[PDB]
Amino acid sequence: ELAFTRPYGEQEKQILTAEAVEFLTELVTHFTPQRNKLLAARIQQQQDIDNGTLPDFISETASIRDADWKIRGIPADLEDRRVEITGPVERKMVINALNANVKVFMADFEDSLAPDWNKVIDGQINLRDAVNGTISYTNEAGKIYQLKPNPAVLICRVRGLHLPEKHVTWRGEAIPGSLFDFALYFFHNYQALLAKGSGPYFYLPKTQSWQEAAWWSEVFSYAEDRFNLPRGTIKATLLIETLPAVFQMDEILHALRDHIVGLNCGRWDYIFSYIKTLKNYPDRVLPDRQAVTMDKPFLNAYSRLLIKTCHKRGAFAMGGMAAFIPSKDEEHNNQVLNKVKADKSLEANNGHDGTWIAHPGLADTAMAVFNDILGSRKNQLEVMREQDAPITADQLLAPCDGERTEEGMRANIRVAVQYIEAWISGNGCVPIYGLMEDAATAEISRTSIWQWIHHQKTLSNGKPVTKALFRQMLGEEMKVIASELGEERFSQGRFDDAARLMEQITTSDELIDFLTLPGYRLLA
Ligand SMILES: O=C([O-])C(=O)[O-]
Ligand SMILES: [Mg+2]
Ligand SMILES: [Mg+2]
Repeated sequence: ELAFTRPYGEQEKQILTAEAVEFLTELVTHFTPQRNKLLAARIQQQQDIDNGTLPDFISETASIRDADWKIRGIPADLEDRRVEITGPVERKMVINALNANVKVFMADFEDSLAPDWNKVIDGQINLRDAVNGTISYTNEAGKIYQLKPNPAVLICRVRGLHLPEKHVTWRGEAIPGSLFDFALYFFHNYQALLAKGSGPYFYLPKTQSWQEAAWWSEVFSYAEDRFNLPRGTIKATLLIETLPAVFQMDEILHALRDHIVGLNCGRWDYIFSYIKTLKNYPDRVLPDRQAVTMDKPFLNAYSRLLIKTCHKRGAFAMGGMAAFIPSKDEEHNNQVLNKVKADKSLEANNGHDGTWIAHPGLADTAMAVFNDILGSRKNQLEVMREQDAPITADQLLAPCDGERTEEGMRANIRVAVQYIEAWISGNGCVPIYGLMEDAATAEISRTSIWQWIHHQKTLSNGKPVTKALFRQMLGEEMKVIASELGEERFSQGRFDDAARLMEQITTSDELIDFLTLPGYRLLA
């Protein structure tokens, strides 16, 4: 049986109904052991890379890659996804996102949410109310927020396979957060979603292998069968946002063929994963974060391969997001929108079927680019990129050299520390220096600093990057943060705890896989 570590309040009584908990228990008991074996398999596969065998395509599955076959199908309401907005599962946010000038809202339990128990439960309440069409919110000023006609299509992003949900245990251990988030969104909403001609749709993050995709396929099939739904009722879009996964896109599509409708270039997790996965290769060190842009060869190759591979199988190839926040200053906002427009134009011209935004102020820009290139069509499924030569492992793994600067290092410290401080305080997405920071973008910043220390890289000013240099810069940059935020905000925050965690993970000889793992220990 499952144990719940917190007493039920009114919200738990809504979400954790006896029937919901029975269903969750079935998924946990049927699928948790296999999930743990998958996490163990990751260790061995990384060790093989660490020991000198770089990633490449899989030998034995060549027949799958060179065969003609397609995914099972795409629901009518997922035929046009030219712009999707992402946002966390907070109540007002859900309403504003569903009302935005977009096709889809991806409600997030993952990288943009700090997974406090109350926020995960409230998130399930909010999405149920949203599916049911009744969600409403009135703020302090007495302004009421409700869904407008024709709200966006809803897709739920669950926590990744590594994340525990520690407030529910089974056999003395936290259950998988992935199963918690999936089970409850599916269970509470499948009936209403299906009744209105939609379905239970998910975004699946941080996949590393086709076997992980196969596990999801088993989870989905079990869920469908439990409630006597037709096969392929549950539809997933799967982020290719780890370096191992870019070599297994066709195998992933095949393993999830009954449920999958698309892959997505999760560029920020992908860059983070490039650093983590190639941590033991001194020639694969990435430069200042702002220099790692989608026009760089390795990233352009990743996108073009994803586009060709998805379209070969009749699946969508979704783009990602640039992470620039609109400005309240008009002149400055013009510059922001011009760079967002440029980023989207690259995606649309390459053949992506749609793109992401994380702020409604970007919707008109993103929609205009996609409206222009799509014309009378709903997507770009027909774009096969036959002009492209084969894309090879050497191309996907190519170094990407650039300046490693003191300013870049200090910025990474400031970003990582401030992100950790927000996250441990319950805020998983925060604006910093005109950029939207969530777990993946902060992960790049902290992992980059570790990488420069690990390989004893020099900064462009000749300064050797060391644990000592980092520790001094950490204290110095904390003073900068205090000065920027003011005495009240800084003193009332958790910057002491954040700096401590940052120092621990940064000066460890081993690279921790995710900052969210030790970070979770600071959550109630
Ligand atoms: O998921 C994302 O947004 C990413 O990793 O880029
Ligand atoms: Mg609408
Ligand atoms: Mg991601």
